[PDB]
Amino acid sequence: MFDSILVICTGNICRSPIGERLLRRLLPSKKINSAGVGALVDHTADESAIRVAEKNGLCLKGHRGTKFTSALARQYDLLLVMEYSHLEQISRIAPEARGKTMLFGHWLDSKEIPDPYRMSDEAFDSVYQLLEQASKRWAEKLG
Ligand code: NI
Repeated sequence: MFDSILVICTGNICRSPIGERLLRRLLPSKKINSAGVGALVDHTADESAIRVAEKNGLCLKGHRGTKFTSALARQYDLLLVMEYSHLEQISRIAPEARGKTMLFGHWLDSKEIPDPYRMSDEAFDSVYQLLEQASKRWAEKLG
Protein backbone atom coordinates (compact mmCIF):
# COMPACT_ATOMS: atom_id res chain seq x y z
CA MET A 1 0.00 0.00 0.00
CA PHE A 2 2.39 2.73 1.22
CA ASP A 3 5.39 2.38 -1.07
CA SER A 4 6.53 6.02 -1.11
CA ILE A 5 7.38 8.08 1.97
CA LEU A 6 7.99 11.84 2.24
CA VAL A 7 9.61 12.91 5.52
CA ILE A 8 8.95 16.54 6.42
CA CYS A 9 10.26 19.13 8.85
CA THR A 10 10.85 22.87 8.61
CA GLY A 11 14.35 23.55 7.33
CA ASN A 12 14.94 20.12 5.74
CA ILE A 13 18.44 20.37 7.24
CA CYS A 14 18.08 18.75 10.69
CA ARG A 15 15.14 16.40 11.40
CA SER A 16 13.83 15.11 8.06
CA PRO A 17 17.25 14.31 6.61
CA ILE A 18 17.85 12.19 9.69
CA GLY A 19 14.37 10.64 9.61
CA GLU A 20 14.78 9.93 5.89
CA ARG A 21 18.09 8.11 6.30
CA LEU A 22 16.92 6.12 9.33
CA LEU A 23 13.85 4.90 7.44
CA ARG A 24 15.86 3.99 4.31
CA ARG A 25 18.11 1.90 6.54
CA LEU A 26 15.08 -0.03 7.81
CA LEU A 27 12.99 -0.19 4.63
CA PRO A 28 15.56 -0.42 1.79
CA SER A 29 13.03 -1.19 -0.96
CA LYS A 30 10.94 1.98 -0.62
CA LYS A 31 11.29 5.42 -2.20
CA ILE A 32 12.04 7.62 0.82
CA ASN A 33 12.72 11.35 0.55
CA SER A 34 12.36 14.54 2.57
CA ALA A 35 11.46 18.24 2.37
CA GLY A 36 10.69 21.27 4.50
CA VAL A 37 7.82 23.71 4.84
CA GLY A 38 10.46 26.42 5.43
CA ALA A 39 13.32 24.78 3.62
CA LEU A 40 16.81 26.15 3.17
CA VAL A 41 16.91 25.16 -0.49
CA ASP A 42 20.15 23.62 -1.77
CA HIS A 43 21.73 23.78 1.69
CA THR A 44 23.60 20.78 3.01
CA ALA A 45 22.51 19.10 6.25
CA ASP A 46 23.16 21.11 9.40
CA GLU A 47 26.63 20.62 10.89
CA SER A 48 25.19 19.55 14.27
CA ALA A 49 22.82 17.17 12.46
CA ILE A 50 25.81 15.58 10.72
CA ARG A 51 27.67 15.38 14.05
CA VAL A 52 24.94 13.50 15.91
CA ALA A 53 24.30 11.32 12.88
CA GLU A 54 27.87 10.15 12.29
CA LYS A 55 28.37 9.75 16.04
CA ASN A 56 25.58 7.17 15.75
CA GLY A 57 26.93 5.61 12.54
CA LEU A 58 24.36 7.29 10.30
CA CYS A 59 25.33 8.96 7.01
CA LEU A 60 23.67 12.20 5.86
CA LYS A 61 25.99 12.73 2.92
CA GLY A 62 24.58 13.92 -0.39
CA HIS A 63 21.65 15.67 1.24
CA ARG A 64 20.14 18.78 -0.32
CA GLY A 65 17.61 21.09 1.33
CA THR A 66 14.30 20.80 -0.55
CA LYS A 67 11.12 22.88 -0.40
CA PHE A 68 7.85 21.09 0.35
CA THR A 69 5.09 21.69 -2.22
CA SER A 70 1.67 20.24 -3.06
CA ALA A 71 3.14 18.99 -6.34
CA LEU A 72 5.89 17.06 -4.56
CA ALA A 73 3.42 15.50 -2.15
CA ARG A 74 1.67 13.95 -5.15
CA GLN A 75 4.61 11.57 -5.66
CA TYR A 76 4.36 10.03 -2.19
CA ASP A 77 1.85 7.65 -0.60
CA LEU A 78 2.58 8.81 2.94
CA LEU A 79 3.81 12.06 4.52
CA LEU A 80 5.42 12.07 7.95
CA VAL A 81 5.74 15.46 9.64
CA MET A 82 7.67 16.41 12.75
CA GLU A 83 5.31 18.82 14.47
CA TYR A 84 1.62 19.33 15.16
CA SER A 85 2.04 22.80 13.67
CA HIS A 86 3.20 21.07 10.47
CA LEU A 87 -0.16 19.30 10.13
CA GLU A 88 -1.91 22.64 9.69
CA GLN A 89 0.74 23.78 7.21
CA ILE A 90 0.08 20.68 5.10
CA SER A 91 -3.68 21.36 5.19
CA ARG A 92 -2.96 24.93 4.12
CA ILE A 93 -0.40 24.11 1.41
CA ALA A 94 -1.60 20.68 0.24
CA PRO A 95 -5.24 20.09 1.22
CA GLU A 96 -5.36 16.90 -0.86
CA ALA A 97 -2.36 15.46 0.99
CA ARG A 98 -3.69 15.95 4.52
CA GLY A 99 -5.49 12.60 4.33
CA LYS A 100 -2.22 10.69 4.03
CA THR A 101 -0.21 12.75 6.52
CA MET A 102 0.76 11.60 10.01
CA LEU A 103 3.30 12.60 12.64
CA PHE A 104 6.75 11.04 12.42
CA GLY A 105 6.50 10.21 16.12
CA HIS A 106 2.90 9.00 15.87
CA TRP A 107 3.82 5.75 17.61
CA LEU A 108 5.67 7.41 20.50
CA ASP A 109 4.03 8.29 23.83
CA SER A 110 4.81 11.92 23.13
CA LYS A 111 4.41 12.37 19.39
CA GLU A 112 6.10 15.64 18.50
CA ILE A 113 9.74 15.77 17.40
CA PRO A 114 11.01 19.12 18.78
CA ASP A 115 13.11 21.51 16.67
CA PRO A 116 16.86 21.15 17.44
CA TYR A 117 18.04 23.82 14.99
CA ARG A 118 20.62 26.12 16.63
CA MET A 119 20.55 24.13 19.88
CA SER A 120 23.37 22.35 21.71
CA ASP A 121 24.68 18.87 20.96
CA GLU A 122 22.68 17.24 23.74
CA ALA A 123 19.42 18.53 22.23
CA PHE A 124 20.59 16.88 19.01
CA ASP A 125 21.39 13.64 20.87
CA SER A 126 17.87 13.81 22.24
CA VAL A 127 16.18 14.53 18.90
CA TYR A 128 18.24 11.79 17.24
CA GLN A 129 17.05 9.21 19.76
CA LEU A 130 13.43 10.26 19.29
CA LEU A 131 13.74 10.02 15.50
CA GLU A 132 15.38 6.63 15.84
CA GLN A 133 12.73 5.21 18.17
CA ALA A 134 9.93 6.68 16.03
CA SER A 135 11.55 5.19 12.89
CA LYS A 136 11.81 1.67 14.31
CA ARG A 137 8.12 1.75 15.19
CA TRP A 138 7.04 3.13 11.80
CA ALA A 139 9.06 0.32 10.22
CA GLU A 140 7.35 -2.29 12.39
CA LYS A 141 4.03 -1.02 11.05
CA LEU A 142 4.94 -0.88 7.36
CA GLY A 143 6.21 -4.46 7.55
NI1 NI B 1 21.37 29.70 0.44
